[PDB]
Amino acid sequence: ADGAAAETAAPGQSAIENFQPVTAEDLAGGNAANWPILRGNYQGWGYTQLDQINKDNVGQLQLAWARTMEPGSNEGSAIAYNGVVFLGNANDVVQAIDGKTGNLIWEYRRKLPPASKFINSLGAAKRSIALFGDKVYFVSWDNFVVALDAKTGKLAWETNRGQGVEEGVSNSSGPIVVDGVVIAGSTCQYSGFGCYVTGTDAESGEELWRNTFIPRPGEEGDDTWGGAPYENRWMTGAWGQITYDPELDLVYYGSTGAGPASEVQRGTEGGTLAGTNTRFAVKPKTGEVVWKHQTLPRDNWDSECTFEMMVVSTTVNPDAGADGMMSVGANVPRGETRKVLTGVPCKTGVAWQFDAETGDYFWSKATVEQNSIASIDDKGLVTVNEDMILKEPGKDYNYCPTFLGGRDWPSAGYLPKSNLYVIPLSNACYDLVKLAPGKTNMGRVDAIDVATGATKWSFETEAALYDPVMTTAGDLVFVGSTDRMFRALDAETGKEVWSTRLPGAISGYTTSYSIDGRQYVAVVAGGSLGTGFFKAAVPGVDAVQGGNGIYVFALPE
Ligand SMILES: O=C(O)c1cc(C(=O)O)c2c(n1)C(=O)C(=O)c1cc(C(=O)O)[nH]c1-2
Ligand SMILES: [Ca+2]
Ligand SMILES: [Ca+2]
Ligand SMILES: [Ca+2]
Ligand SMILES: [Cl-]
Ligand SMILES: [Cl-]
Ligand code: NA
Repeated sequence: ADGAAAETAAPGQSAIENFQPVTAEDLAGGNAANWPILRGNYQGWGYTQLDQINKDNVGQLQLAWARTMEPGSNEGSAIAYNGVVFLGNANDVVQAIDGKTGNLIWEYRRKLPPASKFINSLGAAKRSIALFGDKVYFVSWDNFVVALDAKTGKLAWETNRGQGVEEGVSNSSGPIVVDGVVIAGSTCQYSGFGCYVTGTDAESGEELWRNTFIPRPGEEGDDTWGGAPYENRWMTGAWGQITYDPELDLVYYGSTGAGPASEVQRGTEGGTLAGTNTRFAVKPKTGEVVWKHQTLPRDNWDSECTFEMMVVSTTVNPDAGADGMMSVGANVPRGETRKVLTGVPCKTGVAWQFDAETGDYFWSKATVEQNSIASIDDKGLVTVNEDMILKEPGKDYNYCPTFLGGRDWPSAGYLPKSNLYVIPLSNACYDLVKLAPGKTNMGRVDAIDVATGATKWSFETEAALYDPVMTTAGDLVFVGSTDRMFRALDAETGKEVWSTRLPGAISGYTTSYSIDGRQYVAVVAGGSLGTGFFKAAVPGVDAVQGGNGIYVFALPE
C-alpha cells in the first residue's frame, strides 16, 4: 500500500528499478558485494572478499531461497550485481532475479530450432552470461553473439557468427567484455574444421576480429601436422573460460586438440600440431597475439588446454622437490615478485606458471596420476609418452587420467590471503572408467602454494565432485559433488565444516554477493554431462540428475 492503487512487479515481465552501468572497475573485482563475471574478477580468481560467512559460523548456513531453472545440462552461474542475479539457463533462457527474495524480474527465452537439428549439443549448456555497460551478453546455442538490455531483458542486438546448428559451431562457457569488446570462444567438437575466438563491439554488434588456430601450408607450424591435408584438420577450438589482466591489457585463452584423438586416424603421426592446446595472450581490441605457449603437443587424449588460467602476483620460489614437480624454468627469477599466469590449463592436471607479461616459463607440476606427459624441460617444452599413443590394435593402453580429467571445465579458485590455488579434480583413469591406482576416492580438491608449487592440503571423497570451487575471505572453500553434496571446507586444512544436499548433482558454479550487508552463497545445481560418467568406478553413491535450479544460502537473521 503506497498509493491507493496496487503497485506490482509482475514476475518475468518487470524491469530492474535501478540499473547502474557495469564498468571495467566492476569487472576487475572493484565491489566485493558483487560477482559480475564468471570467476568474480577478470583475473579468474573465483574468490569473494565477503567474510560474513566464515569457518566459525558456516555450520549455521540455511537455505534463503531457490528457483527452478530450465531442464538440461546445468553448468551455469549466478552473476550478481547490485542486488540482481543474472542467470544463464540451459537452452538460451536468461533471467534477472531479485537476489534477496528470489522473485523473477525478467526472462528472455530464445526461439531456437528443434534440438534434433543441432549436431553439437554442448552449446545447450551455458556456464555464464557477461555484463558490461547497460547490457547482458551471451553466446547462443545457434552461435549468435547476443546483447540484451540489462534493465528489461529485451533483445538489443544479435550477430550470427555463422555455422551454428547443422554445422556444429557453438559456445558453452560464455563471453567476457573488455573495454567495449565482447570476446567469445567456440566449440566445434563435431565439425570437420577448426573454430575461433571473436571480438565483437559491445554496443553495435559488429564483429571486430576473429582468431583461428590451425596453420595452413605457408604458415609457421604447418610442418608439425604430419602431412595431414588442411581439410583433415578438425575440431580445434577454444571452448573454455577467458581471463584478462587490466594492467597488462592482455586477454588469456587456450585452444584445444585436434579430432579424432588418435593421431593414426587423423593422419598426423609424429605431429606436434602447432596451434592446438596452446595458451594465448592477446590484445582485446584487435586479437593480436602477444605471446603463446603450447602446454600439450601431439595430443592423443582429448586434453583440451582451454581451461581458465589465473592472473596473480606472487613471490616466485618453486620447490624443485615438491610432489609432482615436472621442471623449474631455466632462469626463473627466484625470490622476486611477479605477476604470473598460473593454474591447470588441461585435463591432464598439470599446473603451470608463466610470467603473465612475457610468457617466460617458471614451473609445472602434476596433480592427479597422469601418463600422457613423459617430461617437461626447463623451457616448458612438453615431451609426450609414446607408449600412450594408439598404434597396435591388440595392446592395452591404460591411460591416466580420462576424457573428463583429471580436471575439466569445473574451475579452480584462489585464496589471496594464503596464496593457495585450489582445484577440483577426479582421481580417474580409463582404457584408451576406473579409480586411479591407489585411490579409493574419486573426488578431490588440491590446494597448491602458488609461490612454491607444494601441495598444502588435499580433500578427497568417494563420489566424483566435477563441480567448480569458490574460495572466500571467510577462510572457506565451497564445492559441490555428483552425489548432490554441497560442502564448505576449511581453507587452511581442507576439512569439511558444513554440508547440505540438493535435489540433484551439484553441477554448476558457486558465487557470492551481498545485499543490505547480508552475504548470500548461490549455487547452480541439477546435473551435467559428468554426473553419470563415473558410475562404473563409483557405483555406491546416489549420483542423480534432476531439480535444476539456483539455490541460495545465507546465515540466519
Ligand atoms: O572439444 C570441444 O569442443 C568441447 C566442448 C565441450 C563443451 O563445450 O562443453 C566439452 C569438450 N570439448 C570436452 O572435451 C569435455 O570433456 C567436456 C565436458 C563438458 C561438460 O559439460 O561437462 N563439456 C565438454
Ligand atoms: Ca539498440
Ligand atoms: Ca614459451
Ligand atoms: Ca573436446
Ligand atoms: Cl538497445
Ligand atoms: Cl536495439
Ligand atoms: Na547500450
